[PDB]
Amino acid sequence: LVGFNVRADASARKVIEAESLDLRYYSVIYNLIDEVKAAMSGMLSPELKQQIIGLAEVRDVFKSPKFGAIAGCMVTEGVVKRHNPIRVLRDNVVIYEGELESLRRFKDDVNEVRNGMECGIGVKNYNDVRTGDVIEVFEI
RNA sequence: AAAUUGAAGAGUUUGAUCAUGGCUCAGAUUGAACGCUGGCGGCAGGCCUAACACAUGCAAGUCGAACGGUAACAGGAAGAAGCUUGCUUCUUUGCUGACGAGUGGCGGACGGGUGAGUAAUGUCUGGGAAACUGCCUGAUGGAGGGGGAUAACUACUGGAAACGGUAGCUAAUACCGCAUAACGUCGCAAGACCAAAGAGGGGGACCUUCGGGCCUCUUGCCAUCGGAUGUGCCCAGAUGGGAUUAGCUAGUAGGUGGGGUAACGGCUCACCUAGGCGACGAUCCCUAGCUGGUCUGAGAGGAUGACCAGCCACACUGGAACUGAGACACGGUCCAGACUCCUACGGGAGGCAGCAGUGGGGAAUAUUGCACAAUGGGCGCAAGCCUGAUGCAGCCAUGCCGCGUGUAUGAAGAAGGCCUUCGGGUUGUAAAGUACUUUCAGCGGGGAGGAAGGGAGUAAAGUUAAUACCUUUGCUCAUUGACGUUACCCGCAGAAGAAGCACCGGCUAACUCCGUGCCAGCAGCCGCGGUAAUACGGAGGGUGCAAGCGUUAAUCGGAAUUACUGGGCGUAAAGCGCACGCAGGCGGUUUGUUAAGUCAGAUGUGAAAUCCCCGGGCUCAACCUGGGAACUGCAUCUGAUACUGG
RNA sequence: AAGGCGGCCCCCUGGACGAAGACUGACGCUCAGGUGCGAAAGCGUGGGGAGCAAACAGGAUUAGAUACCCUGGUAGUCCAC
RNA sequence: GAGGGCGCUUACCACUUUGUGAUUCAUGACUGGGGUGAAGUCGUAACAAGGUAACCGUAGGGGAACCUGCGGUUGGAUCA
RNA sequence: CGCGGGGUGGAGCAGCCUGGUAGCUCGUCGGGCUCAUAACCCGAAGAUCGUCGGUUCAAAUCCGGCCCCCGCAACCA
Repeated sequence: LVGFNVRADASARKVIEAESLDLRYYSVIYNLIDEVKAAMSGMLSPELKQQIIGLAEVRDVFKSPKFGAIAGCMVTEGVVKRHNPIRVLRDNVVIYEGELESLRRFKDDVNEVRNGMECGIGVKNYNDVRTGDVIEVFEI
């Protein structure tokens, strides 16, 4: 609720103060035209990645009851993290996408795995694990 | 003579019926809104919502006959000059007609606004006793002799403003002693004690210190007892709902005494008693200003409390008192709160629920108008001044009432439209044509009443020394209307500028075609819509209203559907599963008594307006108005004693 | 009084009705609130438990059959408070 | 001197503050049942003796209407 | 090398420690009921009882191997 020039009425204050709202008055139109745009710019929710945190290739799949699969991995570059989103692609095209639920090496279940260290991975809603594909994890 | 001498039912449950029972309609009414439409006038009505907030103007002043007075403007004047020698401009001085600022008096407690608060320091009805009461009024007397101040003003000074600080100085009907003092207050009495003010108009001998004395009348001042009006106080009844609120109460209820008020009083305080209220509804909770009356109803009732009038309460919110006869003050003061405005930043200012007007809220409610001419209020001896009271005007079809938007003639009855079995029917005497009228609107011309008074003179009476003055009453002269372009009357032009809205299936007055096809849509209730739809939508025709017509909202009616008048509970809604029983309601029969209930009569009161009856006035009507009747009620007294109660 | 009460015997006890006459002298009727009673099922403690039978199990029927029918069977049905 | 004013002081009391209760209005993730809909799915519980007479109270059970037990009612057809 | 429970007819079971012609369900094919179908009812088909050796009168049921299915167990990252 904006005005070029306005004051709040006695009956107006009661409503604005009660429910959650915003009262902002602007002397000039330029300060207004800028912030409305600002409101709009914020509205946007784009994730374009998005730099990769780590890239890993999976080999020798294993079976798990909970996630349905565990794909053995070897990190070639970067560091793999738990809650950071991943992009699963085969032959340069993305077969599947998601966010990691469990990162586990052996029975350790460490939250982080560096490059050139044996690593393990599993995710829900991923049916088919094939060798030769590479999983790309990226921070946001 | 008359003055409540008045009362309707319909649709819808079923295949059909009767009953039961709700829903719905015809009616009146409205401070209305919205939709379509819209010519004039008279009278009325107009923020129902936000007791929301308010810019600006205006809404409370007035008296020079209380007072010192001049600063404005107006004259006048010794004396300056305008001097063109009677015309004059300015320097002066309140000399006076007046009058800014000031003291003083009376009014700012009325008039006007609102309904927040209040189920009672309210209202209504009817009564009480302990009181005050300006202005106006009757009665009887005073009105003597003094004193110290002060605003204005002057000088110095602080502030942006609001508004101040010093010291001077002065008047009075400002203020205070002193005297006087009862048919006054206190007191059994003896006694004791209390007030005040002048100001004007005119004038005969008489005269001064030329101010006046003195003469006279008007007016104001003081006291006391009254009248009238106003107000305070007390008691009884009535005046909303709720028990899904049953207990409430320490100034509480009373007593004594002191204090207190204008006055009675736990009004207040001390002490004492332990009461007081409550199921006949206390306490608590919700809501609300009360009435006359208004709307509805045959009535009894139901609903309601704008406009008019009476009472109350409030004045931004909470609290407080000061002044005053009156206020705990609507445009006063003080404090606190909320809020707003001004500021030179240090400080100031204000309160529309007065009249217009603005923002806001809302479906919705008007012009920042004219005039004090009339009625009425404040001040004044008056003249007069003030009066958003009031009288008027503007806006809105908001309502009521009136009138117009033409009258008469006009036929095979045209054209067009609509229906039709293509014969004709209809729109329809409707239109055109023909004469004719001119309300209203337009335009010119004329012209009541609302005006009574007040002003100069005059004359007579009462006054008085007086023909003055004063006051009353006659006379003449010249005058006073905001509305206003008034009402109304005459003239001119031409039918000329003036008709829309809803409805037509039954209830319910009004029927057909085409389009659509369980769609689009209608619908107060039943219920319409799938190929003939009088129910949708258009058309033609018709019905009902008419400057309105419909829709919505709203009260009562019909509703005997809360049934007092005036209903029900076996099977329709409704007998507690049964009994005992307090309170309560009701109670057999005789006598006497009582006389509360009940009945009778008398008296007072029941405001006016409204309603109703018969009249009167605006061309009629609405509207205004005279008189009556009515207010079915309350209270006091006196009776009656059958019935109820004791 | 209603709920309800049934073999036989005794004990304690309430009410109803009739006959006759005496006594009291309106002591009456109704009853919001209050109090008491109140089938069956159900609840608590402890008893009791033949028959019946919610639940539950099994056998059948049926398209299904958490039922109706059958074989069993716990609470309960019985006693005291 | 008397008397007054100011100041101080005491009483009453508005705003205000603190603690804890009561009550009422609005609103709340979610959840319960209720009402209303042209047509949907499952069955068929009631109306006939409705194919196990129904209903009332109660208790237990079950997708659902319901079923079952106990007592009560007739507002049960047939009685041959 | 590593646990569980099973192998009977087309499919799933019962017959088990209680060793003497293997019966009970769904399907299969017929028959019956109906106007007809579903449903239901009468019925017949259908077997080295996994496969062997042991053991015995006769062992479905008796033991142990070969072997298979399921069970969780596991490919437990």
